[PDB]
Amino acid sequence: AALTRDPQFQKLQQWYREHRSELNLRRLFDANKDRFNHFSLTLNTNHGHILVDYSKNLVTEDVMRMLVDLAKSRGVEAARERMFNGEKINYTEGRAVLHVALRNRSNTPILVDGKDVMPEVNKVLDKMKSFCQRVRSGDWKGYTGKTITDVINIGIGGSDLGPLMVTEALKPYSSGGPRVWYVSNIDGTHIAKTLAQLNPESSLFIIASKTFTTQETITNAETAKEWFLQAAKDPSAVAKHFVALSTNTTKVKEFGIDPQNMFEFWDWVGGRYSLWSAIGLSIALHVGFDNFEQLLSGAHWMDQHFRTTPLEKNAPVLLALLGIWYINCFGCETHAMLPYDQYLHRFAAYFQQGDMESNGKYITKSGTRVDHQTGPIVWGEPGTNGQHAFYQLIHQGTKMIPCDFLIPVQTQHPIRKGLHHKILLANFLAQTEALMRGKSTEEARKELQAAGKSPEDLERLLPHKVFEGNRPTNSIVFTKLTPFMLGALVAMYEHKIFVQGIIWDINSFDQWGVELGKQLAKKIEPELDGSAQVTSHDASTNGLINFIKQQREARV
Amino acid sequence: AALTRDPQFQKLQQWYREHRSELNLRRLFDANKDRFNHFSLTLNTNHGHILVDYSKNLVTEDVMRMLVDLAKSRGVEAARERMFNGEKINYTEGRAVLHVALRNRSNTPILVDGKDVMPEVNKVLDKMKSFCQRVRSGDWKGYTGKTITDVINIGIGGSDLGPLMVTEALKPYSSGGPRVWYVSNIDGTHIAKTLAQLNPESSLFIIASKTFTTQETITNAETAKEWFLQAAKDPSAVAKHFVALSTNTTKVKEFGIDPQNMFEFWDWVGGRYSLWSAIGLSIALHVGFDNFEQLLSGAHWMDQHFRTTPLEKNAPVLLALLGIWYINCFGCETHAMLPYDQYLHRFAAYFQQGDMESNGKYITKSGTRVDHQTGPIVWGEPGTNGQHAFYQLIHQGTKMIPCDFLIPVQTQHPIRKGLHHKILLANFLAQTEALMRGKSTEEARKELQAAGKSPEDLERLLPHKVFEGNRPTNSIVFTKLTPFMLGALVAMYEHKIFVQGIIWDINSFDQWGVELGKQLAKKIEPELDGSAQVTSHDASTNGLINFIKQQREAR
Ligand SMILES: C/C(=C/C(=O)O)C(=O)O
Ligand SMILES: C/C(=C/C(=O)O)C(=O)O
Repeated sequence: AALTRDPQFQKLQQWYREHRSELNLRRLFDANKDRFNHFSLTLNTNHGHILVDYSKNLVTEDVMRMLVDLAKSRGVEAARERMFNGEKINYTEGRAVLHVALRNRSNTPILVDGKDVMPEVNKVLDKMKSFCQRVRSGDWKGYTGKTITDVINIGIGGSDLGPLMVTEALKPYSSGGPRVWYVSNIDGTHIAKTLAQLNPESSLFIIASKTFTTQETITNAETAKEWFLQAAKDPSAVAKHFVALSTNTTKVKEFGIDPQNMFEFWDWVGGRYSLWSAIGLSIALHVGFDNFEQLLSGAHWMDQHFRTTPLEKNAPVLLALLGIWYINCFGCETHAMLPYDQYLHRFAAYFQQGDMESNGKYITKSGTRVDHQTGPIVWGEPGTNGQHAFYQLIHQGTKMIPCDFLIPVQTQHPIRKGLHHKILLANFLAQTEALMRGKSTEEARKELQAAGKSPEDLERLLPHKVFEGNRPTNSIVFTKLTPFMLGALVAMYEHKIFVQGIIWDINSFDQWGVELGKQLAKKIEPELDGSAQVTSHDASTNGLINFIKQQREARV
Repeated sequence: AALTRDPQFQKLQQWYREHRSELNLRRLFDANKDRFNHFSLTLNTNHGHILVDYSKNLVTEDVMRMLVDLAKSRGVEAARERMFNGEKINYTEGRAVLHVALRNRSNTPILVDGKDVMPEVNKVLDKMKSFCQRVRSGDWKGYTGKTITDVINIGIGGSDLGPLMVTEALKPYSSGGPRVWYVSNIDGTHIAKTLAQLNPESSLFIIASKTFTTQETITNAETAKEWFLQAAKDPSAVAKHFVALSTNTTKVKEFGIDPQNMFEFWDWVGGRYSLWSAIGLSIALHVGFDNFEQLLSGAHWMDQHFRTTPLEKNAPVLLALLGIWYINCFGCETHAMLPYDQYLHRFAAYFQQGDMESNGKYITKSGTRVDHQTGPIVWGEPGTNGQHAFYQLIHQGTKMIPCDFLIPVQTQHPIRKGLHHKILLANFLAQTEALMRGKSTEEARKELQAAGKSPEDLERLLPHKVFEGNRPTNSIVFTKLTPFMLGALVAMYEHKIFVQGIIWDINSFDQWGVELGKQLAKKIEPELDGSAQVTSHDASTNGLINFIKQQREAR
């Protein structure tokens, strides 16, 4: 593959093999009291600062130099320009990749097929703004003359995870907005338990799907429309309670949605990069279009940072390169994202798609099979909860796990004169300090003796109380989790993912891996009808189906 | 380490190095149409069936025999009996391990220090039953005479994840129960946004903590109590709105809760094994004590299955051994848990603690450092959602990821004459089939030809459409997700975790790895007050603190 043949990558791998056992964080910090200043970036967005402290990583100045040289050798800057200039860098599908245009507040022209896309981008934004003002003010009325109290987004994957994550993260900014609900699973309990809590007269359904053919979403949509029409009866009332977010006007029309109720986006908006488009309507209804615009503006700021900053001081580039170091030299399978913020509780789940569906790939641009690792498994839970669930393994298991710890300095809820947030910050700081420093046999022994342990209780317990440490982390600290700041943070990780894919020579913007499961499900669906045994598959699929048919009738 | 020296383990590794390439699922199924029968288990619990289909794994009959021989050599059965008989198998803390006693419906004596624990277990269970009856019926009144409409569990980790996951999973059984809320994070957002939706006069707070000293929980509990007393003003009203679930009577009383309002458990109940104890009180309040007893009864059924079934057909043993194979021979770092059930959306998060905190260890019983892998990173999201988020990487990334796919045959919400559940079942089946079979270059070339692609376009796209497959899965199908069935399934995984830990020679039941972070946070807390710069830690900790202090005033 490209990367394995690259001379700067080989230089990196060789340095790693020779100097690996020289990378100990305790000794690195004891030896260089300027390590924080040299291995961190402080960004002023003018709407909050962002400190990206990457100094608790297993790197030296030489390692960072070699990584930046790898980015240059792999052509990261030229690929970036291709994206921003509207070239068809999604080469398997022959499409541009222009989520950056969706938030291009500067309205600099971006040409696709020789045509500036920004007028169309701004036309839809204007339509979203109008619609949100009317719904939130109460001017948009239901079929019995009532204001909308509940907005229900029906969509899955990229049509769900983004808006859900953002409305959870920005819940303090939703005063005066309708309640927002997210229905995504085809599993009928999802729509069933939602609809049981809603009044058809004051519920607005948003049907979100790029192609508008996804079975889960269309089936949920028909179930909601049947439920609505059982109450309203009048088919003309659907135009007051159903809108669609999509690129497929025909399928939206055939589903029965008023064409004036379609909020359009384009084929160069990837689903996992789509919350910035019409797909974000549920965000703008919930927290208002002004806050949605702030969210776009934060992403736009980080877009310009990525575009204008020399690589050695460029935040998404450095984050991407530290990942390459741990993925392709240290061999770490996973990457944990640990926001110390309850409002960010769906942030890790969002970048499970954003990261893993982008870079969970194995074919390069030349059609060649990679001979190296690509994207990691992303996971995580908010702090401090994770400390009492799985940090045991991070501290004392047998896995190397690069971790990003994130926290806002200022809380949305400064209760008890800031006591809760002070403890939260103390734990945020302590855990990365603990992961780095550990605790030696000698230090553990002195503690046990001071505690009063007998020589026999001490010797039995001692080895279990040792922390080997040397476990690397990023600490990402920002002034406050505002709409703007969330936009900048999400964009920062979007460009991290971009840079890694360019280095790996893969396509971060296609997803051919979802097709096989969809084909096979289409063939099994009809076979579940009737009680006849199935013999048309492998023995396991047959046996599972036939067990399902046996127990479908059992009375528990 | 014990495992590395084990002759059966070394035999496993040798076979792996020599016959790895024989393990292709497409060929194995084509060569043995009885593969499903040979590598699956059916369990009749009398309250539903459980099909544990492990045939889509990279195993042969020889591999399973070698794996079962490993469990024999490592003494799994003798360790099991030590657990069930009340011996102090949590050897670093000198404690028994008796979550199986909490659900011992047979009331067979289980002795700790020569004294039966079941009379006390059943005394607490009886107290839980009476309390749930009084709260749920409205006979227990708040300080202004209203019935309780909201129960708020305040706790973290083991005192949070289990009860939350079970009340989410059993929501259909909660008619007639109060709403339940879970406050766990110290982050003031969590308690603040909960309290804003509640009325002190009809809210019952459950302060859940084994030691009753966990800082997040005691801080949250004091904040809730201050909020409550701002409305009630009368300290005597606390006795009507605050109860404690704990082992520490002294600290519960110092917090100001009536001893009569304390539901006790015992030191041999691990936090991540504690939903079966008084810690489960919010479950019983929400779905009723009868449904809580069914939950316990299902775990009890699985306990007996684990105890009496030969290893070669013993569900948790087989799941454990399969994981050993992927962890210690193939080197897989993670284990994905994928319930095709929206009600189970917190199931994977629960076993993040249950698995990772139990087996995320590196010191053996003999005090020696392991020289092999131990517990995996557990993760997952409900299907079908995950298909549209990260399955791309499972199908076409560069990682080998063992997955457990779970689903109930019968849905709690058979809307549209079962259409939604039919589609869900079809995806559940299709995804493991796709993971196993993949799609070859020739198979994908044919699809592209039929799609009308130019020869140039076809050749460009073809390798991107290939699925290498041979990706193993477990499929766990059960009749219906009832309280009983949930208990059986959770107990199954508890015993899987037990077996793996014994094989690794680690202590599944301590958690010394949480102490360091607690110590260092205690040191940092008072340094955060004031605008004075901190320079007493490493340069990063100092720089982070000083940035926090700088940005604390920014507007
Ligand atoms: C998951 C999904 C895919 C697509 O339509 O492209 C959707 O938005 O429905
Ligand atoms: C996480 C925890 C630990 C303990 O109290 O032992 C708790 O239940 O509060």
